[PDB]
Amino acid sequence: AKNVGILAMDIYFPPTCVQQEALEAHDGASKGKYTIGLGQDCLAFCTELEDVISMSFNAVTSLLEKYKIDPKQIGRLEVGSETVIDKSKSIKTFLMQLFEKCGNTDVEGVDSTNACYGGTAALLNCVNWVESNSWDGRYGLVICTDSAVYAEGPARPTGGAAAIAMLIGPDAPIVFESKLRGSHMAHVYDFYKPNLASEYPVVDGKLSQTCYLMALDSCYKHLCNKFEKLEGKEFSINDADYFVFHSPYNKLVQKSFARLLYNDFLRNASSIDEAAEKFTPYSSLSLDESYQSRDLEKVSQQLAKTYYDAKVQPTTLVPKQVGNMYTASLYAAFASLVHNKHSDLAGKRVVMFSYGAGSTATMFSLRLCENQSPFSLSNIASVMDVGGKLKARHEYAPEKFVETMKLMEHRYGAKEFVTSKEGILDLLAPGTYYLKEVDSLYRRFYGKK
Amino acid sequence: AKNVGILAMDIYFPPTCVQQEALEAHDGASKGKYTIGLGQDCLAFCTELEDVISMSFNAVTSLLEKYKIDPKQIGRLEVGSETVIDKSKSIKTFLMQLFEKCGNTDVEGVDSTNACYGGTAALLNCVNWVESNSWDGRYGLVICTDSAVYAEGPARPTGGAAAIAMLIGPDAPIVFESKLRGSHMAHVYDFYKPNLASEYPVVDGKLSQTCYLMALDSCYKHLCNKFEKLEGKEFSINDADYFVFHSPYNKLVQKSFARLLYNDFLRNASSIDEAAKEKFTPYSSLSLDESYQSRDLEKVSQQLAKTYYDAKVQPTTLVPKQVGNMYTASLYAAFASLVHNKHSDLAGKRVVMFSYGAGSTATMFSLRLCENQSPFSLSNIASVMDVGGKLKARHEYAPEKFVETMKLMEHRYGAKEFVTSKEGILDLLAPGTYYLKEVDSLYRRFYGKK
Ligand SMILES: CC(=O)SCCNC(=O)CCNC(=O)[C@H](O)C(C)(C)COP(=O)(O)OP(=O)(O)OC[C@H]1O[C@@H](n2cnc3c(N)ncnc32)[C@H](O)[C@@H]1OP(=O)(O)O
Ligand SMILES: CC(=O)SCCNC(=O)CCNC(=O)[C@H](O)C(C)(C)COP(=O)(O)OP(=O)(O)OC[C@H]1O[C@@H](n2cnc3c(N)ncnc32)[C@H](O)[C@@H]1OP(=O)(O)O
Repeated sequence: AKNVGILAMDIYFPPTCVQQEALEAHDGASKGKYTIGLGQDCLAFCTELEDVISMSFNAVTSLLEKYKIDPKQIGRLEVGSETVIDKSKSIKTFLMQLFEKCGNTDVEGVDSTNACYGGTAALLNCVNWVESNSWDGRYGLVICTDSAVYAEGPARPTGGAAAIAMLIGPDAPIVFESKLRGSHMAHVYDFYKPNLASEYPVVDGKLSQTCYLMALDSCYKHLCNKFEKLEGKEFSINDADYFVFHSPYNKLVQKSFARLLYNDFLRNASSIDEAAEKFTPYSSLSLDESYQSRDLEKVSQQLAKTYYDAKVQPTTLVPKQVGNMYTASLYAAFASLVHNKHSDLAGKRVVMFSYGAGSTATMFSLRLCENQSPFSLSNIASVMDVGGKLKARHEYAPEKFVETMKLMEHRYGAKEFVTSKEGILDLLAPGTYYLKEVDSLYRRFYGKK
Repeated sequence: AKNVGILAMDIYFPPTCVQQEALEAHDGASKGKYTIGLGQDCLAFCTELEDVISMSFNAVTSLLEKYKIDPKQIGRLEVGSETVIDKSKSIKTFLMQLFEKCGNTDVEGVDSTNACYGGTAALLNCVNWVESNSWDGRYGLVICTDSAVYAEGPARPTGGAAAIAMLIGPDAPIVFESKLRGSHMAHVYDFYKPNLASEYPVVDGKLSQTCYLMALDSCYKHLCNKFEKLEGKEFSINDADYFVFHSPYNKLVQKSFARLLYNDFLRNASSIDEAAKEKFTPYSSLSLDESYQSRDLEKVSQQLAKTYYDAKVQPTTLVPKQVGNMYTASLYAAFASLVHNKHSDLAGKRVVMFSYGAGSTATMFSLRLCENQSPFSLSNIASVMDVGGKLKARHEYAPEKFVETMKLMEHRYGAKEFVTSKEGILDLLAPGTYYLKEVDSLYRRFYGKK
């Protein structure tokens, strides 16, 4: 029951994508408004053949296959998502047909839901299960699957789609520092899906950031106060090697980390260099006014950029090339950190921030240990093969991407149809699950390969 | 963290209800088809003023006040439900407005969802938190809230509504027998909500039985197989004092337990006398697929289980027979009925619990009851819950006002920008209850209190 945490990961995202310069040109945006403004390069999206069930299958099987895992030492399977296929029958039950011919039905877990936080909540539920009296020696399995889609408004470029599987068990290369974490949650209306027919949420763009910031502050503060009662020291951005955040878009991750450096100034931490009086015009602000001062954002970005290149920039590859993955975004960003720093990460500490509108948030700490294959940081980066998957995409022209998104609107919550395999089944990878049909009774049937 | 389990409970259901006798006559049903056929006596339902948020508020507040517990000793809050108000913003966040006047925002937990099982999943998640390295000494709090509503068909009589709150912490009167449990989960289309506009579920004939049986079988089997590796002996009907079931309607609880006695016959348990081994054996030539469909083996099973049923489950039936189907809260209103009817008894006993959600998800787990010190004692819980006084405080609807309300709820489901009609209905609410005032142009919801 020791040092339980992530033993394995694998990632799946649709190979169908659009590129953002191409989408700046298509819509009416100044050049750089997506590439530099939002910090995004490529937008992955589900075609009519893929969904959160489909992507879940690809991520689950590929973790069990490549890590050579017996489906029968899965004691708990939990799914984090915000895409509603059915309002009563969970994604977890759909996933159970991977374990049907395996005889394994004594598995715990269901869906956890609140915006982009359910995946993290499931991960936390799962670790606490392994350290539970109810444990049975078997592996936990966590799924993060989402398709981020918006109306043709200014939020459509911030879309995405992906699925991530994580095997939870003891003596992990990725251990949880169980007590070093902090949560913040309130009742706020910054982003939510109240229109049950529509796959599109109402977004209160202003307040999305404002709420995200208040939570990131309170989470950091609570975390620092638990570091203080455990190891006697104050916590600072220099007491961690890498910071990885929920990544709805890149410019929000920039500001979020720069905001962590601002929080160090109001407590005068060892992380604030003396050349870094550049802040001091803003110490007359209350914390309510701090959130809205567009220069304090703009100032914090200036001295944190060198820190950002060292402690955040490796966490950016897949979010910058897939888009917003909701519950899975934070863990694709961590997957980017594994792929580009697997050879170094032994012994390091990585702090993780998860956010979901509503709102729910938690900042928690991982310390990485070197371990032994197949559950080793070096083998995870190999199995994820992030480089080859990014290398295996197909871009849509910006006008056919818009045509796909209008087909998805009519297929959402839709009855009685067969999916159109014309030409598209060709571009997904050999072995992937995909949606074949949904019958007159909304039942869904999937194929493979 | 030690002897962790349920420390406190409180239950809320709407005071507006229908009696099923009155509704047999109204719906044009055979006499007895609801009271005896389904075993139900009274059906509670939400008016335009109440919903799962409202009911959650009532259950949470009433638990913290009546047990005098500080909101800043809540470390984790989880909600189990299947009523979708919003597809992204959880019920859990709505509950956080009870904690803002406290500054306590360092609470873990979100919504857990799968049919009538999400509440059990939350309870289990919460138990595993107190025993986790991540624990912080504070109480866990679990909510089960649902409004069970159907279109006007043969399932409308099986409606219900309630919310239940449970305080999780160590050294409890209701301890969890952590390793004595069994789960079963599969991909079935027996009951599900695929039409996102309607709050009504699709049901595929009697597939729940076929599924409910396979799950109740597999779960009981797995639990028995863990009893032998724990305590050497086989498990039987007699190695527990009370059996509590997911209670969508009463007649399913009868068969569910009667079906457990059949599973004891097929395992030669110490609970099967020769009068029962006789009556069962004409039926052991059946495959387990055919057993599911034998309308004769059922009724034989209910006959040989009647005295066991009268002793080990009938007290677990009070609230469900007088409220209706409460989905995620169904199992725990039944357990609340057991505490209310035998708090003077429940010290030392073993109580086995069965939970099901279509989809499907299932777990049978065991609780041992300890007499402990007030306020966290079985006798004070039954006092605080006061289910008897809550039931005496109902207001009965005539069967056509219940039907008029239920098509009004269809007009408010997923609807925006309206104000609710409090006149005459708010009269019926107890002093203290939360209620919905309006939903504005942005679907935002606003609640009031008496
Ligand atoms: C849990 C979560 O938080 S994820 C789910 C909630 N969040 C979401 O869904 C994303 C919401 N969708 C959105 O589109 C975002 O709200 C927004 C902010 C991009 C709204 O879209 P816009 O109308 O374009 O907003 P805005 O005008 O502020 O543009 C954003 C950025 O691009 C910059 N920008 C604008 N045009 C350009 C340009 N040609 N070149 C470079 N940068 C530009 C702006 O300076 C701004 O950056 P800044 O904050 O550093 O000043
Ligand atoms: C959803 C879950 O998680 S678990 C499954 C629970 N299902 C639900 O919640 C949704 C389904 N809702 C329903 O109401 C179900 O469809 C039903 C079966 C209860 C109702 O459909 P009906 O056609 O009215 O049921 P049916 O005709 O089989 O009669 C029900 C019982 O009452 C008996 N009955 C019929 N008429 C009478 C009468 N006058 N007097 C006494 N008993 C009668 C029947 O013999 C039968 O008893 P039995 O099951 O012991 O053999």
